[PDB]
Amino acid sequence: TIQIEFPQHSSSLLESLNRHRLEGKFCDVSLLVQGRELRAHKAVLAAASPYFHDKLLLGDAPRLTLPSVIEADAFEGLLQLIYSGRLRLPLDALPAHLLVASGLQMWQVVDQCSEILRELET
Amino acid sequence: TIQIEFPQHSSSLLESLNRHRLEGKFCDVSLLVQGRELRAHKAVLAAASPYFHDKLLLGDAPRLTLPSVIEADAFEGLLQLIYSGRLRLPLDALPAHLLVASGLQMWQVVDQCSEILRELET
Amino acid sequence: TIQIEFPQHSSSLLESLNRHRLEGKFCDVSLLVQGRELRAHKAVLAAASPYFHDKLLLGDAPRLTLPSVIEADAFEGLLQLIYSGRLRLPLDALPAHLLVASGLQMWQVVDQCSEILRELET
Amino acid sequence: TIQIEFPQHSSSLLESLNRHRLEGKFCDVSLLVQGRELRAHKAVLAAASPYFHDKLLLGDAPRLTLPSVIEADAFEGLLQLIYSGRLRLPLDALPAHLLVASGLQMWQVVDQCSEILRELET
Amino acid sequence: TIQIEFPQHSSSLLESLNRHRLEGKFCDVSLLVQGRELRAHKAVLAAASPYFHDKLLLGDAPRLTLPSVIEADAFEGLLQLIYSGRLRLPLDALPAHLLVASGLQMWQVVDQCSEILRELET
Amino acid sequence: TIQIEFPQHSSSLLESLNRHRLEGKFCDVSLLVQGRELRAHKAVLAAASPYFHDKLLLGDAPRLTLPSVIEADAFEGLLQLIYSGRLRLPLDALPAHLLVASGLQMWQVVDQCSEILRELET
Amino acid sequence: TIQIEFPQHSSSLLESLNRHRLEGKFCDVSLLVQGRELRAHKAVLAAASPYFHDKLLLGDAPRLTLPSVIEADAFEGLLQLIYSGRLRLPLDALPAHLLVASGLQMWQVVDQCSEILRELET
Amino acid sequence: TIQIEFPQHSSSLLESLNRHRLEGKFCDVSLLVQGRELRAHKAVLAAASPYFHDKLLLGDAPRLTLPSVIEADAFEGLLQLIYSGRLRLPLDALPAHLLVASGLQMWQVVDQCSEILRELET
Amino acid sequence: TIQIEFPQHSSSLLESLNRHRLEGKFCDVSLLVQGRELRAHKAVLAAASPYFHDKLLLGDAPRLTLPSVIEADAFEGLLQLIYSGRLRLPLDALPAHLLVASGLQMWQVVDQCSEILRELET
Amino acid sequence: TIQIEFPQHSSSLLESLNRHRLEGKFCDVSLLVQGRELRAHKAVLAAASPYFHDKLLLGDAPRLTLPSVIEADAFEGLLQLIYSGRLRLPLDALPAHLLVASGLQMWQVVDQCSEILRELET
Amino acid sequence: TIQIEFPQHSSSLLESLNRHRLEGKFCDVSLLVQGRELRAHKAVLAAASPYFHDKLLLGDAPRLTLPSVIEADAFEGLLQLIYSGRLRLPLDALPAHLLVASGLQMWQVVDQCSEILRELET
Amino acid sequence: TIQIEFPQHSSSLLESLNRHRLEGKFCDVSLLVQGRELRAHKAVLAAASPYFHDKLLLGDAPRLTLPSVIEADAFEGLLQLIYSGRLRLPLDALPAHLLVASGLQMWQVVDQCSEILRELET
Amino acid sequence: TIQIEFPQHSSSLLESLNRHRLEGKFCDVSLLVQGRELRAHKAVLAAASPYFHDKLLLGDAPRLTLPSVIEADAFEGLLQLIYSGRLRLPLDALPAHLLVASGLQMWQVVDQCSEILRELET
Amino acid sequence: TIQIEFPQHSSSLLESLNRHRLEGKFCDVSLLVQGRELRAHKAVLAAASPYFHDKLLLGDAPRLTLPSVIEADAFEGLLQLIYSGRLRLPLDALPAHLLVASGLQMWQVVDQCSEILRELET
Repeated sequence: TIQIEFPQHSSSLLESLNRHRLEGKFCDVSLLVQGRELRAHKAVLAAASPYFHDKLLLGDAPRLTLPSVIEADAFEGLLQLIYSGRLRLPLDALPAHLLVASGLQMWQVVDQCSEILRELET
Repeated sequence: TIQIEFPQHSSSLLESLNRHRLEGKFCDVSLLVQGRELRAHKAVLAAASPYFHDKLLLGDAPRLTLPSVIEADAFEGLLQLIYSGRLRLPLDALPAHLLVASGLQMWQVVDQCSEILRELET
Repeated sequence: TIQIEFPQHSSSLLESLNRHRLEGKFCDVSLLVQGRELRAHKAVLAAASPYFHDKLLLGDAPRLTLPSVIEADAFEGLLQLIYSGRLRLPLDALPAHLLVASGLQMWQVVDQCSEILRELET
Repeated sequence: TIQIEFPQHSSSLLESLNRHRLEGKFCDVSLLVQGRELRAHKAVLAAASPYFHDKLLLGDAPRLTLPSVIEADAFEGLLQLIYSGRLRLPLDALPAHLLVASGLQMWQVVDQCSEILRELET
Repeated sequence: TIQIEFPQHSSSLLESLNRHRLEGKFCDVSLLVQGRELRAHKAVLAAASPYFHDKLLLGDAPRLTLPSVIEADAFEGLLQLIYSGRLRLPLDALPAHLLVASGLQMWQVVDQCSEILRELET
Repeated sequence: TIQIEFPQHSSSLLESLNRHRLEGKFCDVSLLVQGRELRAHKAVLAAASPYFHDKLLLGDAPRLTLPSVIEADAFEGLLQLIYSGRLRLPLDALPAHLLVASGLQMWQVVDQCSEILRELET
Repeated sequence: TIQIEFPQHSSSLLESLNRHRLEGKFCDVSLLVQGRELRAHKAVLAAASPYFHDKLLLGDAPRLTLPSVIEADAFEGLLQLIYSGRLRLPLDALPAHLLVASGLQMWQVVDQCSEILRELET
Repeated sequence: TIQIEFPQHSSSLLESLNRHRLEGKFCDVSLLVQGRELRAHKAVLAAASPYFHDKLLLGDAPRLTLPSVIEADAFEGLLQLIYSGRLRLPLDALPAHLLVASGLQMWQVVDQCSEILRELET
Repeated sequence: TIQIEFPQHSSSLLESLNRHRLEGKFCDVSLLVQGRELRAHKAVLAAASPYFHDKLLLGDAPRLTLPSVIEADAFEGLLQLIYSGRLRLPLDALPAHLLVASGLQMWQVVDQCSEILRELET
Repeated sequence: TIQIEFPQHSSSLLESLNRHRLEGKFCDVSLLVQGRELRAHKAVLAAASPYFHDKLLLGDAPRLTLPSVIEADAFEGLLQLIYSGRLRLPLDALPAHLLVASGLQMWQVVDQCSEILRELET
Repeated sequence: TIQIEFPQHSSSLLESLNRHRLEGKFCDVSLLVQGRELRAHKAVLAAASPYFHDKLLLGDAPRLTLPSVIEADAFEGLLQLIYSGRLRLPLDALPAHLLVASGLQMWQVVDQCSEILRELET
Repeated sequence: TIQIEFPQHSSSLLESLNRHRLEGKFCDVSLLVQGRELRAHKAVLAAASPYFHDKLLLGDAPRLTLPSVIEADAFEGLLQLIYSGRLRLPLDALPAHLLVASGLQMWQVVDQCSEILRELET
Repeated sequence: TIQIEFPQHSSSLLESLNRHRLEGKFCDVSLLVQGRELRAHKAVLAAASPYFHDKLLLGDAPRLTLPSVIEADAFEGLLQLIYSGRLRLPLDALPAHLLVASGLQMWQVVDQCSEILRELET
Repeated sequence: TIQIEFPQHSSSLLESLNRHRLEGKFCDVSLLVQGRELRAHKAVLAAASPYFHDKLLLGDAPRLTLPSVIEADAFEGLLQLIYSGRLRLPLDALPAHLLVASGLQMWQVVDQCSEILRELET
């Protein structure tokens, strides 16, 4: 019996996924955030975000309008993180991003961001 | 046709429910937060919190263990707010509560807390 | 310390709960009135009616059949009031409803209905 | 600017994806292979296999019947690899799996399998 | 009404066209395989291979560079088969050729080659 | 050594090509016959007709207008024969079709048609 | 400025050419038609017939064997027409000549012959 | 018996021949005149000029160099006349052209040119 | 070895030949020019004129009738030149003589005559 | 009045004649000398030799066989002189050559040769 | 039948004729040779010498002057031979005499003399 | 000193002379005998007969008519004898011939004929 | 005018002449015939025979010796005839006499003698 | 024996004699008569006249001078008679002639003349 592992398979898959998202390829849902329309694929969002998970499980709408409180720019940063595992932002935007991240129930990211804010205050 | 309105009907009912929860009466769910057990009623929590609502809609467990990141004290303050509409806390504790509130999708409360924090910064 | 109040939180919550009851969501008790089955939530009924309160405290049955003397129409009107705060009925049906209200120990409602009946008599 | 990386994020997401495939949640395509019906999600298949990518891009059918030459068992093993990054199989089944893998255009895997077969030959 | 059929019409057309290719006449696409350039006609390749058909439908490039994993000798033998219906190769090269055929989705040929390999093993 | 032959393979490929011509897919030339525009594939026409063969060999025009003397209906019958090997026509139209065939240098068909006309005379 | 025109220059030149033909002078190509060998000049044939034009442009053979279907006598009549502009033939031989004319792509002549046949029919 | 005449057949044919000469198509002889090389077709020249007839009959050279006394410009004018039946030249160049015409033994043209020169003198 | 030269041998021989011609001795050809009969020797004419060489190689006729366009007097002057190397003529007859000279292809004489005409024009 | 002289005209004509001889062109008499047959032109011989002049005037035979006493080599040298004006020979052969010259009545040549013999004697 | 022959008849005739010539009787031609006048009979001279024969056949002059190169003494010796068949001369004069004989074409004697000269050189 | 004699020189000369007479060449006298005109050479006749010598000395007439008594046939026999040395005649004509011979003073011939006649008489 | 004729004058004169001859009177010539000397008168002989006349005009010799063939007796008989006009001879001597008469040119006598011999033969 | 007579022999001989005398041929004597010189032959005169006979036999002089009394004219007439036998004279001259006849002793003539004179006187 054989076991094969490709450590960078996942990273390549995520890069290609993000690329297609940018290319607008195979996107099946449109997200309206403060008037900004962003296309994405439902399965990845549901698998990545428990909020989106339940959202999809309960409602099969091709378009989802997010709460007005959710900032479009912060949402774009978290979407980039979702499709890259990386987040670059200005310091002053950390709270807003953090806030939205909490709304998406991303507790590992919330933990790290809270740790970073605490480190900054100290 | 006659019209009757009870402005304090809702407040009286909420107070009754709150006191019931306090005494442990008819509580049907137990919430574990960092080792702290807090009893509450599933219907009230689902009706008040979309997060709680979908969670219940998806899982009918008498006991729910919250993410370790959720602090017991902030959660207890938010629960008393849920069952009273009022929140009293120290200034320095405003962030933590806010974090938890965002996880529970209380967008009016999140807005108010963010505005207050911004006012404090100024 | 900050204090936040949302005057319409309770009313919106009661509207949502009423819709759920109609939608049959999370309803945990079935009320049989003269052969007619009407679904409702045990917690709401106990909180609203001291009669139901004690009844549930003593008996945890998913189905409750009320005495045959209780008219179905009065019961649905009172249920609409309980889950909406509103009651619309024909004048001649006021006594029956009143009677049922007394059985539910709604003394504010019983008082107001008696006053209205007295006004009609005068 | 801060940079956060979660090496086990992709693995966890893949696990969740596989679990969903198993439980039939959010599956949007049914694949018929030698009379065997297997549910899966179109986006993951397109992102993982260039063959699937093209197939879906050209045809949005909820059901896809693969060529009869594709074995159901080999296809299910490769699907497990797709959703886990691991493949365990009997030695004698390696060619068939390999064959299907070539049809799925998994060239890294094809390279590794050819190397392993060569090692067996030596 | 009359019906005329020419059984060898198709074969004569395929031989003439194959020779034209060998003569480099009317070839409209150039295939780069491991540094080797091979001229061919887009219509015949698209009509014969679904893989090539799809690639053409998606991209009208006069030059197509094939994946490095595709071996030049197997590809030239398979090109000879496509343009002649005949394939002569050494026994030990059968897997590689087979492999390429799978990438080109020649499933009848893949079946026949797998059967031949199986008989050889016995 | 193995030999594989597919008697119905070339015919099927031709059928696919004809279907494409019908639906307008991959057609690269437009033929003007008495004001009627007809789409077709240059390679098929050159391979099938030596007249059209040299015509294309000498002139790479996307549009070719045939002499006005060429009848549209006769040309459509001959094109159907070219892409199907079958011709259905009224008896009285046999001369015109024959005429066009000579211009297209279809000498087998011309032979058969001359034999048939002679048979008709007898 | 002066303008000189010789209306019978062309006719006299054609006469000289035909004279050379009958004497076999300067003929550079030999045409085999049903076993009959006929000498002729390549340039005149190419200039007069598009078929011959292309044939010569493609193949510079001193001898060209025509298809067996082409009748020798009809071909000699058409060659005489080519070299004189006049054609005298028996009525019953008109079809064959016409046929050959179509093969030689003399479309004005084909038109005239079809008109004459129609006139005979009427 | 029928007789068909196409008065402009010859002129169109001559036009085609001249056009081919211009392009260099089917030209079989190269004429060197005072160091200037001009391609042309042997048959047309022999048929048009008795001098060319004789010269060709006596010598089968692909290249013919004319006497140095023959001016190149007059020769191209006479060649265009040969292939068109028309001659345009400056008045003062009329003698030179005439001279060359005599060498080519075109006595009708010589007669007309002498007559025109005489008319100019008068 | 000795070398003897007779510079006037050729001139004396020419004189003798011309005298013989005048006396009609050994004359073997009769030239008809516009009805005028002139006797001469074929060999001298062929050696002097390339046209005569050609004509004799092509035709052994004791009598040759030249084209009517050739004037008898110009021909007699040119014959005198041929048999003497000297030509005296009136100026106005130079073209006609010149014309005839061109027909006889005496290009040195043509050169000289063209030079004299050009000098006269200047 | 003009007079034209060509000093090398005679020499060029005689070279052309001799070349024709060497080429066997236009020779009209055959001379048999000691079994060797040599072709030549009657007019040239008559003009050059008085003996031959008379011979031809009297007998128009295409073949003349001279008495054997005439040496073939001497005759060939004298004929070369006739057609060139030059004679190269060995000293010891001078008498024989002289003899033949006398038979042909070449009195200038005989005189020169006798004078040369006298110089040799001195 | 009788046959009479007179072998010395001819010799008597010859001697008589020679005597006549000597006395100057019946001589009908006078020959001028280098200023020496010698009388002779035309018939004998024509019968004996081809040269003289032709000369007379063409010119009936009572006096013939020979070329100055012909020596008078050699001619008189040769004339004596002509009228006697015998020649006596000095050795050194043999060439000159030979020469004259050749001019008169007395082949037999000319040859005899060449043999004698050859004998002398040997 | 050498002496050359040619025994058949005289006979050859006489035969040639007789032949020349037959062809009528150089005959200078015409003899009229009984109305028959016969051409001959005066010199031969004068040289052979003394009577002829005399007649010539006395009269230089181109024509001589002999006395009628001389028969033409005998004269022809004697003339052939004169020019040949041979005589063929019928026996009975010997006297007549003899008679003429006597008139011509042929005393040797008369002697021979008389001897032959005497032999006949004996 | 008177005319006198004496028929016998001539005969008497001839008698006197003959007598003088017999007497040797006035004889001026001596004739030697076969050794026999006979005197006679030159004038008579010349006047009677033309041959005599001629010979005498040619030679004034007092003695003439005749050819040996002339018989003395025949000569004397003919001489007596000359001087008498009468001839008596033996028959057998008629030829000899005839012979001499012919040599002497006596043609009247020759005619008569030939007639007499012929009469004898008949 | 034969006898031949020629009656006109004498007359022909005498006419020839007379004619020769006129021509002065063979005349050997000159007669001087009164200054007139007349040539004649001695033999004829001696034979005809006895006077002349005597004159000659006695004197052999080439010239004879007659007596002066003899008239020249009469002598010439008598000489004509001697050579003709005829005499024509005027009547009055008859005596003189007679006288001369007497001197010549012509007694027959004298007799005849006397008879004629007597006839005249009578």
